[PDB]
Amino acid sequence: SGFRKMAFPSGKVEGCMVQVTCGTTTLNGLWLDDVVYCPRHVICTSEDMLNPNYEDLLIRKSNHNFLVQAGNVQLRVIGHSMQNCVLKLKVDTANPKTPKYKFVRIQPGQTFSVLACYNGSPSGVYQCAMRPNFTIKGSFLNGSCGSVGFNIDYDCVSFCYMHHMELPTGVHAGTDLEGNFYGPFVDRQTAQAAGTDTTITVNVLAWLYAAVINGDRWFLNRFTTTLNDFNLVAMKYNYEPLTQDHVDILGPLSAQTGIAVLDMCASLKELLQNGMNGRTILGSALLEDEFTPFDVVRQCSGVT
Amino acid sequence: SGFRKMAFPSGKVEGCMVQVTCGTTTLNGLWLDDVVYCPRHVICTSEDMLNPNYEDLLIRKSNHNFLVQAGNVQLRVIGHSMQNCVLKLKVDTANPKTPKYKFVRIQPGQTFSVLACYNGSPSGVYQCAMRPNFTIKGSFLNGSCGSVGFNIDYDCVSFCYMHHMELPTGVHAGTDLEGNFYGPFVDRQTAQAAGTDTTITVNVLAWLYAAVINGDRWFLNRFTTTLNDFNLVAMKYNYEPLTQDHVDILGPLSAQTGIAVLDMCASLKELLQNGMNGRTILGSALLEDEFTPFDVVRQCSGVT
Ligand SMILES: C#CCCCNC(=O)C[C@H](Cc1ccc(F)cc1)NC(=O)[C@@H](Cc1ccc(Cl)cc1Cl)NC(=O)[C@H](N)Cc1ccccc1C#N
Ligand SMILES: C#CCCCNC(=O)C[C@H](Cc1ccc(F)cc1)NC(=O)[C@@H](Cc1ccc(Cl)cc1Cl)NC(=O)[C@H](N)Cc1ccccc1C#N
Repeated sequence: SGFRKMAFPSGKVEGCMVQVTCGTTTLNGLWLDDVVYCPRHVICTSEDMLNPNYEDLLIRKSNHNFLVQAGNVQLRVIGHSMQNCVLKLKVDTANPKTPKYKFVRIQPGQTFSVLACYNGSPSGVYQCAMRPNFTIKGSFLNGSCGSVGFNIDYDCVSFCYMHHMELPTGVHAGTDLEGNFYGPFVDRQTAQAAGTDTTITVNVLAWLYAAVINGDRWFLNRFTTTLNDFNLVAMKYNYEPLTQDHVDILGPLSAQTGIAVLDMCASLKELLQNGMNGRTILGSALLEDEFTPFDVVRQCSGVT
Repeated sequence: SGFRKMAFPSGKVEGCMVQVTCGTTTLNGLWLDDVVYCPRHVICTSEDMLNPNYEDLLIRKSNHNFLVQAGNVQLRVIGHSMQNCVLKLKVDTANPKTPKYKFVRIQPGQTFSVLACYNGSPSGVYQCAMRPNFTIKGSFLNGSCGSVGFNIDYDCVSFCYMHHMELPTGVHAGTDLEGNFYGPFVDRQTAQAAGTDTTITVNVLAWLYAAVINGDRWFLNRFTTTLNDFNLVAMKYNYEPLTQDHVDILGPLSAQTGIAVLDMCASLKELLQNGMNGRTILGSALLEDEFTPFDVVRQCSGVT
């Protein structure tokens, strides 16, 4: 029993973190086989960051302008290329700690673990969701750029995020591992705004199912609702519309608890309309939306 | 910027997790140099668990009654001993992945990371505090026994917890790595109750300092209070008394924000008396008490 924000074990990713230096700028890189992946703004100065032309800045660099450190051992760069917003540095040594891995680009509402690093050295691990507005509410200080997000599936590491920048609101924006930003953002030091966020409805429902699995039932009721009437309420409270694909994803948890999805929607609706009234759910005084249906199944038991 | 429940990177501990089997009972073990550490109730049957005599049960066992698996490779047990509530199994192979490490017994209110494992295989990582009543609010399923809690300091792994059991309330109890339980608990399948818990005052204050560091100020006020008048309020709301050692621990955060400790106590008092009134602090609708002063400094920047 119990329910915690749980990250994947980070060891397979720890053995891939390196430090990349170009001029005075240092950030983190990801070392897989013989290629090091990092944000391309490592090739920028403070002046270049205002409005950079990266093709221009990179053509002015050679392999020896880049310093790669793995532990204390320095790696030799034998080639370099740019792919979207990530820099690829070919090195002379294949990383012997390279896990089985894939690059995947995730959908808003999916979760992943972040291994926050500074100067190539892992400092901590936490759980994140990709918000509907394509930012993440991370914990990142200067020098965290190049930290990656990932999921693990049977010793295959699926990398899905690389950290690039913090926006004026304090939230964070980055790319997939092929350098494509999540959301409309671009890698220049201009003030960019995220669109207004919404609550990840399917995740709030998964977490309500987690609460039932752990014996929390005070919020349930006998009422049920329709998909359409619930979505009217969702709109009113800035919740993502609930799709039928989302109803179907919640199937396993619905069956394991006996509570039909649209039955749980009536409880959420009532929770949205009446608040918690001082009570808590799984130790929280607000509705949590950074657990997917998959996260709940993985962490919870197969029996209530 | 940002503030997350952050665990230590788990890789150094991942390379130490093994599976220990005795009869039909399997749980997790910790493999350091040539010794495997695990809960002693691995030598129990379902019948033995009601009221075991462990010296009796262990004298009836030989080395070959214990199966140790590291990955798929089986380890050979060449000796065994009991120390308090942990079993020590000597094996023929020193763990080549043994980190620099120490065993430490922590105080209530301190935090640590848990690497939850099943059948010797790590499944996830999360942050925990030792509650004042010497339980932890973990996330543990059957088979998690032997999972360990740890802190990391400059590549030294300080192990401080081994998981043994879940109590009727759903919270969890375990030992230090020398087998001494935290709290009054014993390792038999009787219904034991934890004492009533209290809120970790010094940690709530550290977290309020975290909020200021991240630009959250709506809860501050101009009032200050005395240590004695605050402790009257603490008692009323089931908060640990605040000691002078605790005031002094909060020194660095006080200086970095300019807010004196007893100044922050007046804000906490007002928060305790008036509630949040719908607002949140670092994304939470209640006062968080599982971040130590040290956790806040480690995760936050040196400048507000
Ligand atoms: C609550 C709350 C808000 C608190 C105040 N928040 C900030 O002051 C962060 C601040 C906000 C901001 C945004 C646009 C601006 F015009 C001016 C300022 N963001 C940065 O200064 C950007 C500027 C930048 C560099 C490079 C590129 Cl490609 C894009 C961008 Cl936007 N620096 C970084 O993101 C570092 N790579 C990494 C870094 C540095 C410093 C602090 C954190 C990080 C991280 N992580
Ligand atoms: C909300 C809420 C509460 C929900 C209901 N909670 C439970 O049903 C857990 C249940 C509560 C309980 C306590 C005392 C009893 F008399 C009877 C039952 N606890 C267990 O069944 C103990 C019994 C036990 C075994 C060995 C020793 Cl040494 C001591 C103890 Cl007490 N089993 C374990 O702790 C496994 N080692 C590991 C394990 C098994 C199953 C589930 C979780 C775990 C873990 N982690």
